[PDB]
Amino acid sequence: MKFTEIFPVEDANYPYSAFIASVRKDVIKHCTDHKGIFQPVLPPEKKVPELWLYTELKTRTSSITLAIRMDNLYLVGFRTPGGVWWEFGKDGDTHLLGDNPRWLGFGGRYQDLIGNKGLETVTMGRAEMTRAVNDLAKKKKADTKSKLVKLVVMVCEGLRFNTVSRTVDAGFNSQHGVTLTVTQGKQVQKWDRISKAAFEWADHPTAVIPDMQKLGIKDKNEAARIVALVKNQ
Ligand SMILES: Nc1ncnc2[nH]cnc12
Repeated sequence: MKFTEIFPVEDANYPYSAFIASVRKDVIKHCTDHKGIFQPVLPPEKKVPELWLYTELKTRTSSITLAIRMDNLYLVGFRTPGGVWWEFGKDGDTHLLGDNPRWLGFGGRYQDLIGNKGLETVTMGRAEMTRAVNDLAKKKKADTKSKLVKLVVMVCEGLRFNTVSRTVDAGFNSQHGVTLTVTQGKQVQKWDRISKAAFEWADHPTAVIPDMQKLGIKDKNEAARIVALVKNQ
């Protein structure tokens, strides 16, 4: 239950880099040092998550609160200014949130938000993220998918990958915005697997793992500079 330092998205005086930095520091307070594994290993998964990361994003005009589960740096939902909670999911699923919330209608996976398509297409940046927040706070009750998917890569994958927090910070104030490279996306969509190989590599640092080979990742060394935070078991 750690509340994140507010991130003034519209205020160009705050870097994207600090936001991330600040958050990981918070997150890490809860990770464990595993042998042979470079990166801090996240809290172990539980059907009902224990530790949560409440990270609010505010603009000149509005703000929303992000509900992310630590165990796997996944965005479970958000909060509108008026105190309403939207959770990824359909009627019948089980809730994890947080004060009477209203199933968003769709899950929060890439296939769900933009199936068959690659992260290289989701455009991101301070602007895009400002557009996103304001737009998502003006929500009552599907172009709020394209809005969530930006925050998903910007915030969630930014927390998970150095490779993302670097390409995003570098192009955050770009007019044309910033997008990941084909390869990055693929890699980003394989967080789960890279992580598993981080464990595999702790045991056999030598083992060649075609899945990582197939992603442009040679060894545990290369993966270490890509992923910041790892997963499980
Ligand atoms: N909603 C989400 N939050 C964090 N990471 C994700 N990867 C795919 N969907 C995600």
